[PDB]
Amino acid sequence: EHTDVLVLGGAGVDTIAYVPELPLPFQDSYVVAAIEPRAGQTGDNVALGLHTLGLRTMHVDVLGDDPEGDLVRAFHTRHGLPFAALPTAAGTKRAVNLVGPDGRRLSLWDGSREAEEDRYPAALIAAHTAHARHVHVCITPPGQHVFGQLNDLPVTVSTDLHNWDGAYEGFEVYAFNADLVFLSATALTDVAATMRRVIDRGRARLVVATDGAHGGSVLVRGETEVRRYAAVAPEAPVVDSNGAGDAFVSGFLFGHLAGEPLETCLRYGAIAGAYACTIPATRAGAIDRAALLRPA
Amino acid sequence: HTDVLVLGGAGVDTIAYVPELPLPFQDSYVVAAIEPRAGQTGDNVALGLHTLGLRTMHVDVLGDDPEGDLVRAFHTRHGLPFAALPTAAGTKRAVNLVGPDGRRLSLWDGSREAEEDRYPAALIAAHTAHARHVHVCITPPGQHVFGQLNDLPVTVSTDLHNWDGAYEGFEVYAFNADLVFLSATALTDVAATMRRVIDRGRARLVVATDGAHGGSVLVRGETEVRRYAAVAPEAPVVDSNGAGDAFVSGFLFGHLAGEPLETCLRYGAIAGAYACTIPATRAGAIDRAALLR
Ligand SMILES: C[C@H]1O[C@H](O[C@H]2[C@H](O)[C@@H](O)[C@@H](O[C@H]3[C@H](O)[C@@H](O)[C@@H](O)O[C@@H]3CO)O[C@@H]2CO)[C@H](O)[C@@H](O)[C@@H]1N[C@H]1C=C(CO)[C@@H](O)[C@H](O)[C@H]1O
Ligand SMILES: C[C@H]1O[C@H](O[C@H]2[C@H](O)[C@@H](O)[C@@H](O[C@H]3[C@H](O)[C@@H](O)[C@@H](O)O[C@@H]3CO)O[C@@H]2CO)[C@H](O)[C@@H](O)[C@@H]1N[C@H]1C=C(CO)[C@@H](O)[C@H](O)[C@H]1O
Ligand SMILES: Nc1ncnc2c1ncn2[C@@H]1O[C@H](COP(=O)(O)OP(=O)(O)NP(=O)(O)O)[C@@H](O)[C@H]1O
Ligand SMILES: Nc1ncnc2c1ncn2[C@@H]1O[C@H](COP(=O)(O)OP(=O)(O)NP(=O)(O)O)[C@@H](O)[C@H]1O
Ligand SMILES: [Mn+2]
Ligand SMILES: [Mn+2]
Ligand code: NA
Ligand code: NA
Repeated sequence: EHTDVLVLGGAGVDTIAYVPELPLPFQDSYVVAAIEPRAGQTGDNVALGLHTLGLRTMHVDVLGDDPEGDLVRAFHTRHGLPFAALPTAAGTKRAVNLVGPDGRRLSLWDGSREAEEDRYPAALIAAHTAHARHVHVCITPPGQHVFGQLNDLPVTVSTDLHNWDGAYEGFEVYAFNADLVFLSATALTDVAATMRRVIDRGRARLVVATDGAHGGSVLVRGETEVRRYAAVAPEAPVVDSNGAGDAFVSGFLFGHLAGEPLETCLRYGAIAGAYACTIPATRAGAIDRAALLRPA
Repeated sequence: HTDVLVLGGAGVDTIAYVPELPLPFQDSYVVAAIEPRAGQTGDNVALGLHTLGLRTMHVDVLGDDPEGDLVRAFHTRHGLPFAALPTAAGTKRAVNLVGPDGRRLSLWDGSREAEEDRYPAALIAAHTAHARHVHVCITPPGQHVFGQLNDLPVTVSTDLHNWDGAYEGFEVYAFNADLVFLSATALTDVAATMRRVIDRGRARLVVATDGAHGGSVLVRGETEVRRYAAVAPEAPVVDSNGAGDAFVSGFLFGHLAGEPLETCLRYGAIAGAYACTIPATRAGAIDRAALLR
């Protein structure tokens, strides 16, 4: 009856423009397809994905009194996602993304959408974790202040560092206080080294470094060699690779909370990620339980 | 009341400031504030003419959009008389990448058109009764309005923007306007395109802007194209979006005031230079005082 998985942060709005190619050669203007601001940033996708897979999720994030804020509220209402909007003077998180015909995405992340005085109230975290098994913390503020509290709780914690430097100190509090750490490998100087470093802090059981259509790589606590997983071919054209890594997290966690072995969890993630690559910005979509369990 | 009737061009730009154009491929950049704003070609011309002290009226189709909200708020805030016609296609919109030098890569939404849309003749006739001039933006249903305008006692201007000089859809605008403005960025043969507007159309003069290099003008009855020089902005160049529209505003302010061609060209250059100094975080147009000295 209560929250099974608490999702912290990551609520926002992407404005997608489909472009002929990336990098886009300079002109005064291109005529593009329909431009339509939608909710569905990393916190929105992890929530939707987990909920579509049948888990009782709660989603909490700071939210502006914005037209962007309206979109996020409507997103959760539309997909039946339990949601708590916290006030903030900074405004709702935004990005402008350029999507190529191959599904590749160039995100322009608004970095002004932070108020240092924002906090996820301790009582709210406590209320939604009273019977919960897992908390996913998005790397958006004020997520950096929540791990003193979560570390004392009988729940597992996961995070997604996305295109982490491997060096940028800001993501460390996330990377070093999470049992399951996810991240992309596109901005890593040394993938293997970053993965080993996250493990050498003595908290994470595994690290996953995703590599798009190549699948990705994983490192398990106490193991020396990194493992790979294969990407799954989508049953539809790759249109928009936005939310794939979030879909991967959702799929993986579904298997994690169901006691599945690592390889199955990785399989779930890959299938969910491939599905997400086939969804336009014109609709919101997350893979369903039945389809996730369909391949062998 | 009204001096100038502005038709079309009501829309919303979403600006993202980027380190360089063209933008090399990365998964993500961290950029400054992204804040959708009203102020496409029609909104800017209206505000420019209004700021300079002319009596304006702006008419365009508008969607029951969040974008529509921004547009309506814009006209109210700046006190621009405005009449929104309903449309099912939605409010026009673009995503613009703006570099540190003010250069802009616009991403125009070409889906915001409904073929059944029309400017109602009775609304057109009503606002052309006392108007001396009508400016028609090249957005639909603009292409259906020149039959009525042709029989009215008003001068007509238009702005063709980054026209091919070949795309047939703009020809109805280019060939039925007293004053034809356009950008020269996409022109293979600037001079030929200008003369073609003179010969096939009824333009009394044609202006092909060229950004910081000024632009080109061709006058009916003359053989050679003239040049005008750009004026340096008096504040840092931030966002060149709206420069061309400001040029039209400054030019018309003098044109409707019977000022010589050289004076009108100069006003536009100043107005356009000023336009490049306004952020996407503010709406701004040059006033009478700053323009006249
Ligand atoms: C979710 C988001 O995470 C990442 O964004 C982080 C930045 O990369 C960090 O640099 C940091 O931003 C700070 C600035 O660096 C700093 O100058 C200051 O302005 O404060 C900023 C915020 O504290 O932290 C950011 C997160 O808070 C990543 O780069 C970004 O791409 C990620 N968003 C993507 C996710 C999805 C779907 O998964 C899309 O909806 C978005 O469009 C993507 O941009
Ligand atoms: C005002 C706008 O004019 C120009 O846009 C025109 C396109 O260039 C044409 O191709 C045509 O678009 C049609 C498509 O070609 C067609 O495939 C179909 O999708 O229908 C479309 C609409 O009929 O007509 C367009 C005008 O509606 C120009 O390219 C564009 O850049 C101009 N907009 C700029 C104006 C300003 C200055 O303030 C900025 O606000 C905008 O961001 C600029 O993009
Ligand atoms: N083009 C593709 N074809 C097939 N599978 C894909 C493709 N792109 C991604 N995937 C799968 O989805 C996973 C996530 O992709 P990836 O691009 O690495 O995530 P991401 O960049 O973090 N997406 P996001 O949630 O928007 O930050 C990969 O590990 C693959 O399993
Ligand atoms: N950087 C600049 N410095 C000085 N004057 C400028 C600058 N950029 C533009 N101008 C002036 O503004 C005029 C119009 O600029 P231009 O870029 O040609 O119009 P535009 O691109 O169509 N703007 P827009 O309304 O967004 O379509 C030029 O002829 C100059 O007089
Ligand atoms: Mn990611
Ligand atoms: Mn223009
Ligand atoms: Na997608
Ligand atoms: Na500007």
